[PDB]
Amino acid sequence: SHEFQLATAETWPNPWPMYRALRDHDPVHHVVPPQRPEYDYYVLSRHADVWSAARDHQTFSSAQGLTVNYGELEMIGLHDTPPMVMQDPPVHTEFRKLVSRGFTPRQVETVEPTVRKFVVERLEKLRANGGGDIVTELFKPLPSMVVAHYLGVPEEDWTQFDGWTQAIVAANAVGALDAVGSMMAYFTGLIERRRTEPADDAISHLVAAGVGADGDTAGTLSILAFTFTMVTGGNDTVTGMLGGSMPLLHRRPDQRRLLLDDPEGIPDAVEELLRLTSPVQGLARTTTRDVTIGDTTIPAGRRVLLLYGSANRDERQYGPDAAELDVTRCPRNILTFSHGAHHCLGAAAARMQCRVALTELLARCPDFEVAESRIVWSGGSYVRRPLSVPFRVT
Amino acid sequence: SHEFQLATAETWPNPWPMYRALRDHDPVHHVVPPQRPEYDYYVLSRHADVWSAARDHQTFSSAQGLTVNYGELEMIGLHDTPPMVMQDPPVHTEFRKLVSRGFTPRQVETVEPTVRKFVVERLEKLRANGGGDIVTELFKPLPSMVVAHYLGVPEEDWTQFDGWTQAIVAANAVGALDAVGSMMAYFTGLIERRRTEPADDAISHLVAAGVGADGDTAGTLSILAFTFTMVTGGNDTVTGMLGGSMPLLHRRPDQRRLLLDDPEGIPDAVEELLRLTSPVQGLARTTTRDVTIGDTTIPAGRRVLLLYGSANRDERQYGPDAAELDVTRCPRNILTFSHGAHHCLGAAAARMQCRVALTELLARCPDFEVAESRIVWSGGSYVRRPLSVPFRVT
Ligand code: HEM
Ligand code: HEM
Repeated sequence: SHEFQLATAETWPNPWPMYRALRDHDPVHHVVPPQRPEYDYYVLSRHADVWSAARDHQTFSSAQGLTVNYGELEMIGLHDTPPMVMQDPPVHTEFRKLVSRGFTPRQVETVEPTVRKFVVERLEKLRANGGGDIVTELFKPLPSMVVAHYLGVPEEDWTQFDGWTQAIVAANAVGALDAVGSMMAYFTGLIERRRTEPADDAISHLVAAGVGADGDTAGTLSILAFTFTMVTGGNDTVTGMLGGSMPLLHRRPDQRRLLLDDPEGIPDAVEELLRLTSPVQGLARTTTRDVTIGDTTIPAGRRVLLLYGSANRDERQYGPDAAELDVTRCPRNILTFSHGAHHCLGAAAARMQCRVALTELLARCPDFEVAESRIVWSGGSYVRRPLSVPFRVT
Repeated sequence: SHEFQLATAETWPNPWPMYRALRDHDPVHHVVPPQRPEYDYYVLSRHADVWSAARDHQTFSSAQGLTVNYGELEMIGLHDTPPMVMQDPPVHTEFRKLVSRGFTPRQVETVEPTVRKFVVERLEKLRANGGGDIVTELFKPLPSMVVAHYLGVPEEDWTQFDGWTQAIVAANAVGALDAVGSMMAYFTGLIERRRTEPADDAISHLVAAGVGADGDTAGTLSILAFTFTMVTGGNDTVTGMLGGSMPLLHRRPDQRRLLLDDPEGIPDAVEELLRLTSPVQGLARTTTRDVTIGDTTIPAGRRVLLLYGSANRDERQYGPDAAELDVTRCPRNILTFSHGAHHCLGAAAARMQCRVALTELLARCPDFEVAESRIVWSGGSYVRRPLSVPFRVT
């Protein structure tokens, strides 16, 4: 189909033709669901429009939620302590300033050796076995460890924390009461501990800055909400980047050759893989005013889907070859991590995971096979990530 | 309709004819959903069968959930720390023994004066106004205060705790992430405090008995799960009892007269109101073996709905007048609180709330009007409770 529809597990394999039809024939596309026309919304598919809209938080607000479902906030129960990703400036600004103290080059650097050691252990296990499911074995557990690091979870607690993570990621994707309860409970204790034993992580930084101090329960709640944002934001996305890169690399031995011969080209290659996988394929905003983009006026009060995945594939920005892998492309202004106020805090951490995984795949498992038709994609309309990528090595 | 269907807001007004058709023509009724026949289940509608099945936890297990939906436990996320209501003996037995220490006559007696003071304040406010919505004003907030008492929540925290309660009750009925997180967070702190400042409540008793002691995180989790059981079990049910009693009393001035002339008959009247309102109208079990009841064999591995609401209206147990209010009936072996291992821990607390509310309604607002067709019932197929009961007083 070339007709717009929110993605499902069955339609994630190849949304690209549908994106191209939108970019070419209806860049400001009005969706009116036949069964509930009251839930109409708009879709932005071009790079220029998505880039500008992401930046313009004034006009395009995050404060009513990030899906095209108008009942979202009440449906999930996120009105009273909205996560930072559903806050507009100025509310968003102070908390983002404080938490950013846990997202410096230091925090990416300190976990890199742990990432590499884990990637190596799992890839060697897969190699010895002639392959296996690289998602369950590596691409799923890896990002959970990195989120744990950023939350200052002691290494000894990583296995327990991963249990909760996986339940929440599954429930969030498209149902995790024990996990959401156990986690919010665990973090209550960790926050308390960080009052007297602060480290360099984001939770320690929030506590040290006085968030939740002197009976400010709302502050403590904001820290807890941040842990949920981290778990829901830093896991399935990374798995989508890592798993989604596999067929792209497999089908382009010329591109693998470039990186085998020049491993120093791997950071640039990571940008290209991020552009093409765009794990967050789209997120919504709500218009605060009527806004005209080209020949269409979007009314105030409607949801607008920013199709990062299409923006990243826009021939107007990247050329007629936008749909193809070119590891030397050095794409700029990618929308994989959005743009503006909410630009992904974990961008450096995601880039580091991609770099280490790609480096070790080429070094340890260079003769590998992926069957694209055997990939199983997760349900859910916003994030594109595989549940399984069968993987064979010789 | 007289054809079996799970109840909705629209069908809660009058399920009784449908129950009677089941009792008379298909007491062991096989439901095969046309759209998903793989989700077939059975319904028990007679008192004798429901009484025996509730008692026989061996044959009729709670461990797979309490609804007729086979995916229930994973859908809600309650596998890893199953609540006590979804535990079978022997697992269920120790925890129930420990927590029962917080459900003695002492705990009902200590909160009664607070209940009465609140009922009085709200009824006087309604009287002064010539009526209003007795659900929002009284029948909703009251049971939340009583659950707070049983959880050892300090009175100063009751307003905050009610906020979370209402979100969870709405989400549980048929979506409360901030509430479920804030509550599980709050209780983590309260449990910690009870380690050194124990009171006579159920949480204090669990902590004093060593549940969660010495790094036993699973124990602490069980206490947290119990708070959720309490919030989901002790609120909408009581509101259903109180609100559901209103039309029954209104339409029977002879029955009100009996209690105006003999207020000492009110405890017995409460049993009759519990029988007719049966707020938990049904809950499911799973068969562990093939079981024959009359001419029908229920296979092992299927859900069986125990229709407490029909059992309570069974002419075979209560007589041809089973459908009618008789405050002097003194019904015995009611199934309002089930029967056997899981018999409602809050039965005494529910009975006390009914008694106080009924006593004060007759004393303060005896000339009152309820329009049954104006009552709005909550969605959800298991608990029958109004969201609104318009109420007028002269
Ligand atoms: C390839 C992997 C990732 C992708 C594609 C991705 C994508 C995004 C996007 C698109 C946003 C902005 C959302 C919007 O437009 O409304 C965002 C925000 C965010 N991301 Fe990521 N993310 C990734 C990995 C991570 C990781 C690993 C972490 C944590 C270590 C993380 C933490 C966050 C946080 C905390 C925000 C909220 C920032 C704010 O609202 O100010 N992300 N991410
Ligand atoms: C009219 C009001 C109430 C009704 C109709 C009701 C009904 C029930 C029923 C039918 C069960 C057994 C569930 C099953 O068959 O699987 C139960 C269990 C339970 N109820 Fe209630 N309940 C009411 C009020 C309360 C209150 C006020 C509290 C707390 C103060 C409470 C706490 C509990 C608990 C903790 C259990 C679990 C017992 C166990 O599984 O061992 N209930 N209730």
